Amino acid sequence: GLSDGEWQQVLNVWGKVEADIAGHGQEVLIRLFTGHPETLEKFDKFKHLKTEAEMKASEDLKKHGTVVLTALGGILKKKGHHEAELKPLAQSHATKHKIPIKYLEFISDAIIHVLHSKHPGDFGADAQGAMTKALELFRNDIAAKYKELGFQ
Ligand code: HEM
Ligand SMILES: O=N[O-]
Ligand SMILES: O=N[O-]
Ligand SMILES: O=N[O-]
Ligand SMILES: O=N[O-]
Repeated sequence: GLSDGEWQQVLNVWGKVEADIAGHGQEVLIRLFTGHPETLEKFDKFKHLKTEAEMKASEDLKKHGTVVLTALGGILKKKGHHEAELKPLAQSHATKHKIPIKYLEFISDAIIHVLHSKHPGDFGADAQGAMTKALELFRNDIAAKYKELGFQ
């Protein structure tokens, strides 16, 4: 797990996201979709987005970005005690949305990139370490639920 000190760093970094949740959420999804176009295909409601300009101009994409990072934020503030919060998301993403765990790796990497891009020089080595650990814990606990469900 993470140390108390590491959790404190995670939640300090998260303060950056909370100041502009829509903007961070939008950039995370754009980074995901542009780096990994196969991920766009999992969203019927974003499939029409044929260019990054269209992605940037999509108010619904920003809306979903807010939904996604709000959910993640709630999970992070549980500091690993997130079974109840994580369970339903693991279940919907495996069973309904059919999201391979690899795509959760992609979006985790996208979050790290967006933090550096929006806050260059203000996302320190210790902070990256802590946030990376938190995202790995999140992914690992989702993966356990995926295995329960036999989802690949
Ligand atoms: C930080 C990781 C993620 C979080 C916190 C997250 C969160 C959410 C939430 C809260 C919802 C709405 C409720 C639900 O259906 O469970 C949702 C819907 C959805 N998610 Fe995710 N998600 C994540 C990663 C991903 C990834 C990587 C993909 C695909 C590559 C994905 C695909 C979808 C799809 C297709 C929906 C349904 C969208 C709609 O039609 O309205 N999710 N997600
Ligand atoms: O504190 N990590 O679960
Ligand atoms: O929990 N202090 O590393
Ligand atoms: O954007 N992930 O639902
Ligand atoms: O209507 N089920 O998303």
